[PDB]
Amino acid sequence: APPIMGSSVYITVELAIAVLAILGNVLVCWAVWLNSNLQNVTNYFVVSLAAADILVGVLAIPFAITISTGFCAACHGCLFIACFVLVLAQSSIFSLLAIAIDRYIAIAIPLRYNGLVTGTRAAGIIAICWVLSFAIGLTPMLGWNNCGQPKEGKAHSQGCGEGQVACLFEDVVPMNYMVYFNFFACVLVPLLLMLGVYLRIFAAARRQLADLEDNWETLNDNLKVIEKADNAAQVKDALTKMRAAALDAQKDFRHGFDILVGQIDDALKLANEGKVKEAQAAAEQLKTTRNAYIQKYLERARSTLQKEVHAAKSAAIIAGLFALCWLPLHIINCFTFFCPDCSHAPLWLMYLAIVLAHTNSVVNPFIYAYRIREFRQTFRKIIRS
Ligand SMILES: CC(C)CCC[C@@H](C)[C@H]1CC[C@H]2[C@@H]3CC=C4C[C@@H](O)CC[C@]4(C)[C@H]3CC[C@]12C
Ligand SMILES: CC(C)CCC[C@@H](C)[C@H]1CC[C@H]2[C@@H]3CC=C4C[C@@H](O)CC[C@]4(C)[C@H]3CC[C@]12C
Ligand SMILES: CC(C)CCC[C@@H](C)[C@H]1CC[C@H]2[C@@H]3CC=C4C[C@@H](O)CC[C@]4(C)[C@H]3CC[C@]12C
Ligand SMILES: Nc1nc(-c2ccco2)nc2c1ccn2-c1ccncc1
Ligand SMILES: CCCCCCCC/C=C/CCCCCCCC(=O)O
Ligand SMILES: CCCCCCCC/C=C/CCCCCCCC(=O)O
Ligand SMILES: CCCCCCCC/C=C\CCCCCCCC(=O)O
Ligand code: NA
Repeated sequence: APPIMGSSVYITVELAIAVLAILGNVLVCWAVWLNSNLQNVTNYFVVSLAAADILVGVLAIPFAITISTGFCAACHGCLFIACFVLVLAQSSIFSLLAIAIDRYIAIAIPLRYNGLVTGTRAAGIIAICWVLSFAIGLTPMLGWNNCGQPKEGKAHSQGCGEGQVACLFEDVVPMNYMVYFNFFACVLVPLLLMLGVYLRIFAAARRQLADLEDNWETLNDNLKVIEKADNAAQVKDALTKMRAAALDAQKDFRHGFDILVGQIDDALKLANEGKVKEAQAAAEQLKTTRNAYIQKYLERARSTLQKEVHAAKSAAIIAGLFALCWLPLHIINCFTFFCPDCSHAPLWLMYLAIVLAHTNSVVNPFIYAYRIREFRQTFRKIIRS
């Protein structure tokens, strides 16, 4: 069949993806620029990720369309157009890992987060990560390439000049680089590290939510212990544990905890004097403080943790969708490399895996719109105005 037919389908789909990747990701950048509620460290990595996706539309897709022709090119110029997408994928990986780490610092050490993670430090990390992405993605230009063993028969058949090759990705980029270096070391290891970080985020949230409920149950159980106590010593023992728990949870809400600790201290002083009935009556006053302050604190803390779980799930879905979209091309590369007795994956499947990898540059704006109210409302305001 005339090659122009299948190539026309591939090219049209690539151009459609390029348009959507540019539109959605420009909208993400626009939202962060205009809305100060979206201007935080986490979202500077989101913008770095959107910038890599805009460049997939502006540059990697025009380069992929050019490469699909197998046009004659100077081998090192061919390597640049073949490898530029690896720089963007590597930058995306560093941005995804930075977002996971940022979310883990936020849940594990919230009191130290604002002092540790600043916009100035994030901007430096983004700059370093872009430099490292160029070094990793363009490692073939440094000499790990097939330019020293050109396919001269293919170059002659196409009328290529001296020092030129038919510019085809698998002719110039070594598969040992694609599998061991690019895939195993630079993609799979960071994705497994991201998986580890997300597991730790969810475990930390689960433990912190369980600790909020345990402290609330302990306060209520100890009030009953005091109510059913048969002497001042049993009231004292229960108030001693309550005072320690109140101080541990204190590490309008500050006023509430001041009242709580004070009321426990009043009851404890009475219990130390052998005044069981007066100590039990003083301990009953803790219910007023629990109802007016402590319950509100517990609800607000639980709500905050639930918002962090929801935000970490949104971030993990984007990392998982990056893995889903890119794994097929990497897995095909593993078959090409490790199974030389296997027929190469057919050209239609190679085009499909490339298109799927490109589609990853369209999806993040949709995940933000569906899962993040602040993005959704800002997108609505930009589109309306
Ligand atoms: C700021 C942005 C938009 C600049 C983009 C510049 C791009 C399009 C340029 C920079 C380097 C260029 C390549 C350098 C060398 C060669 C080898 C030649 O035999 C065929 C063209 C080819 C493969 C060029 C294609 C276009 C190219 C990739
Ligand atoms: C990431 C998730 C969705 C899993 C994706 C698995 C894909 C990439 C797998 C599943 C079955 C695989 C194919 C199974 C058999 C062959 C025949 C062999 O001669 C070339 C590779 C080829 C054609 C494989 C390419 C990769 C393949 C298509
Ligand atoms: C956690 C998961 C997603 C990590 C990725 C798993 C990858 C590395 C696995 C999944 C399936 C595997 C392939 C399954 C079958 C074959 C055919 C064999 O003749 C050579 C190895 C090869 C080609 C394997 C290479 C490694 C492979 C591609
Ligand atoms: N086998 C291939 N693998 C890859 C690739 C990128 C990341 C993981 O695998 N890209 C490929 C091919 C064959 C063609 N291309 C490609 C690369 C860049 N521009 C167009 C096509
Ligand atoms: C080859 C073309 C150029 C490739 C590199 C492009 C890099 C673009 C990066 C932009 C992301 C910026 C995100 C915001 C950083 C923090 C802002 C700040 O706090 O000052
Ligand atoms: C989540 C990642 C899952 C990855 C699954 C990868 C695909 C697994 C299937 C492997 C089947 C390989 C069959 C190769 C047959 C070649 C036969 C031959 O030509 O000699
Ligand atoms: C938004 C600006 C950047 C996008 C520009 C898009 C340009 C058009 C798309 C494809 C690149 C051109 C492909 C050239 C193939 C040359 C093939 C050959 O020489 O045989
Ligand atoms: Na990306």
